[PDB]
Amino acid sequence: YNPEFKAGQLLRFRLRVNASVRRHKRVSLTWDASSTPDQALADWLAAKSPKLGFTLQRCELLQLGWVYGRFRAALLEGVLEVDDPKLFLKTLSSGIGKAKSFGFGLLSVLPI
RNA sequence: GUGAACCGGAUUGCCGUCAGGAAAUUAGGUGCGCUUAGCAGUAUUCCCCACGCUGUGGG
Repeated sequence: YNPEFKAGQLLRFRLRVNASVRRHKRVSLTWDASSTPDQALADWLAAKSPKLGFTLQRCELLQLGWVYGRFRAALLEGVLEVDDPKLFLKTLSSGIGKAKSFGFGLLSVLPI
């Protein structure tokens, strides 16, 4: 597999995220009663997307659940736009979160 | 080293010719497995390390 992508190229991506935050232990992401889980997850992913190297355009939640062995798993799909071709390759094949040993960090990018 | 010491029951042999267990039998009559439940709209994720007073890294 040799992924080559140019700057400013639209792609179709599927990614299962690990909503993990640290407080005063590691706890799952929690939203407010006036907001939907999809909005909170989209905002949380867009917060880290600058450092990752891609720009979110649209994203909807598909499967919000847990993975035992206890971890929190959320499956988000949509349309993303690559910012630069340098940081995107580093982000790929490395992970976008924690618990990478249980198959939580993985991207599948498709040309559109 | 004792009424003891020295000391072989040994050689020779086919149980062989013959035989239908056979004619006759239904195991049949009786039965609800039935009352019950989001793999998901959350308020601590089991343990370890570094960096701050939440963001990265491993299982």
